[PDB]
Amino acid sequence: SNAMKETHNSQDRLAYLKQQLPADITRSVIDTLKEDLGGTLDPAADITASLIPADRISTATIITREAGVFCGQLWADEVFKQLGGQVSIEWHVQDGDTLTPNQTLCTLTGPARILLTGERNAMNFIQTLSGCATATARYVQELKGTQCRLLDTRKTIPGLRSALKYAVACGGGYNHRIGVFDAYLIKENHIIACGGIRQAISTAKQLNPGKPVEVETETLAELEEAISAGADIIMLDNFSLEMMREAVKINAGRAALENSGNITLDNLKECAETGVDYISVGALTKHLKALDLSMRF
Amino acid sequence: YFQSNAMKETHNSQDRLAYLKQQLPADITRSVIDTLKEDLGGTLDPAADITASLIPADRISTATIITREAGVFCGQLWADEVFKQLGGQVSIEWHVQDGDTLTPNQTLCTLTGPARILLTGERNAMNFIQTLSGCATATARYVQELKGTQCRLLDTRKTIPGLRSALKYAVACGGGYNHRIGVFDAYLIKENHIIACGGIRQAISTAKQLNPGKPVEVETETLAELEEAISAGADIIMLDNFSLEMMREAVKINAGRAALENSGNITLDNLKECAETGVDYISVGALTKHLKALDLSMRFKS
Ligand SMILES: [Mg+2]
Repeated sequence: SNAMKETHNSQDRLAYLKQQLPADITRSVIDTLKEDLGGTLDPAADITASLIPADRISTATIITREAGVFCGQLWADEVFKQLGGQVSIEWHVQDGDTLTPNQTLCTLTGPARILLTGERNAMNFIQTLSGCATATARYVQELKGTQCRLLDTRKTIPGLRSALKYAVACGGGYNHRIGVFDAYLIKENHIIACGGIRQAISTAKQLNPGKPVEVETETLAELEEAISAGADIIMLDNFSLEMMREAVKINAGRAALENSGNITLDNLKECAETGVDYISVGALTKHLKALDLSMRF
Repeated sequence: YFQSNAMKETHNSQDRLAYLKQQLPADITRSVIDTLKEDLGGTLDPAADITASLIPADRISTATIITREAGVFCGQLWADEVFKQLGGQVSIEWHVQDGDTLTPNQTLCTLTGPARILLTGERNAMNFIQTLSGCATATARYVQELKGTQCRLLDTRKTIPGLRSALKYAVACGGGYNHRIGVFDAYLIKENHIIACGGIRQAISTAKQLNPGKPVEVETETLAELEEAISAGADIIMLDNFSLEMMREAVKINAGRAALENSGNITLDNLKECAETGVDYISVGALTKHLKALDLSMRFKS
C-alpha cells in the first residue's frame, strides 16, 4: 500500500542521513568549538581552565534533571575528539533511550582542562538534540490508538537539519524529505505551470526517476484529481476535521494522506483520529525546548 | 586613571560588540552556506531543487514574507546572504530593520527575481528570520519585565550549536546585553579553580597575571564567598541560586564595589521580583538555549 511505501521512503531518508552524519557531525562540532575558543581549535584559548594544573586528571558525570528522550552522543564524542582525544567517555545511555530525572548520561575521564573546555559544548549538543527527541516523543504520544505517524519538515534550525532529523527519528517520528533535492513537493504553482496534476506528476517522474512525488491539495476536488492522476502521497493543506474524514473516505486507502498546517500538541489527536496516514509537524524542528543538564566533577 | 564599574562594563560591551562586528560577516556566510548545502544535497547550485525545475526557467516572480505574530525582527543580513549565495538575481526590499517591533500580519520584505530561485531560497531565508527573530522576541519579553528597575539582562554560553554569534546578536536586538562570547575573552572563576589555586584572592591574582586586561567574574554560592570575592578584587560576581533575601543581603554587603549578576532558576514569573532586589544583572540561559520561532509566512503575489 502507499502508506507502507512511505515508511520505506522514511527509512531510505534515514539511511542517507546516517551516511552523511559523520561529516555533518564534524562540521557542526568544529564550528561550535571555534565560536567558543574565538576562531581557533586550540583548547589553550580557554583562559579560566588554565588556572587548573596542566597535569590534573579528573572525572565528571553529565546528568539530566528532566525526563525525556536522549540524543546526541555522537556529537558529544566528536567534541572530545576535536579537542585532542585525551578524554574518554563511558556512555550509560544510547540515542533514543527514555530518560528519567537525575539519570546519569555518561562519565568522562581525562585532563581537567580539556573536560572544562569541552563540557558546555558537549552539553549544548546533547541538550539540543535531546530536546528535539523529547518534544517529538510527546507529540507521538498523542497518536496512541491510531495508525497515524508523525513526520518532520524543512522548518529546521539553520545548520542542524541532519542532526534534528536524526533526533526526530530518535523520538519516534519519521523523516520527510531531507531537502529540495530528494523528493518532489508539487503545489498549485507547479500544477498550473505544467497544465494539470497528471502532467506535473509525469514531468516529475520523467525528470528524476525514483524520486518520491507528493502533491499538495487545498480542496477535496484537488484531492480527487491528484488521486485520479495516481499521486504517491497527497498533502492536505489546512483541511478542516470534516474535510479530512471526507478525504480519508474518498481516498479509500489508495494514496498516503498527510495533513499539514496549524497542528499543535493540543489538536494533534483529533487530526489523527480522522484516519489520515501522516501528520507533518514543523514545531518539532523549528522550536526548541532544551533538556536541562548538569555536569558534575 | 579612574575607571568606574559603569565604565568597565561599557568597555566590555565595546570590545565584544567590536569582536561580533568583525566576525559576523564570516559567520553569516558560513551558516548560510552550511544551511543551503544541507537543503540542496551538498551543493550551492539551485539547479539541485527538483520541484522548482517544473517552473519555466525564465519566469520572474514577486513574493513577500509576512509575520503572523507580534515580536521583534532580526535576521536581515542572513536572509540577504541566502539570496546572494544562490546567485544574487533576487532583489529584496526590506520594510523593517533589525530591532524593529512587529505586529501580526506585518510585511517584512518583498522579493523579486527568477521564480525557481525564490522557491529554492524562501524556506532557507525564513528559517533564519524565524530563528533570530524568535530569539530577539523572547529577549524583548524578559526586558519588558525589567522596566522599572536598573537591572540588565545578560546572555550565557548555553547556545544552540553553530549559532552563538547570531544569537548573541539577536539578544542585543531584543534589548539584552552580551556576556562573554566564549572561554577566551573573560574569566568565570568557580569553586574548582578556587580550590586549585588555594583561595579566591589566589585565583583572582593568578588570573590577572596570565591575561592582564581580561575581565574577572567569580561564581559564588554563599554570602561569605561573595564578600571574599569582592574584597579580593573581582570585577563581577555571579550569584548562584541565591534566595531573594540572600540577593538583598548581597547588594547591601557589596555597597556598589562590584557588579552583581544573578544566575538561578529565574523565569518570566520571578524575573521582576529578582530584579527588585537590586542585583545589577540577571543571566538567562533560556534566551539562547531554547527557541520559540516567530511564525512567518511567504506569499507569492505572482
Ligand atoms: Mg486532547
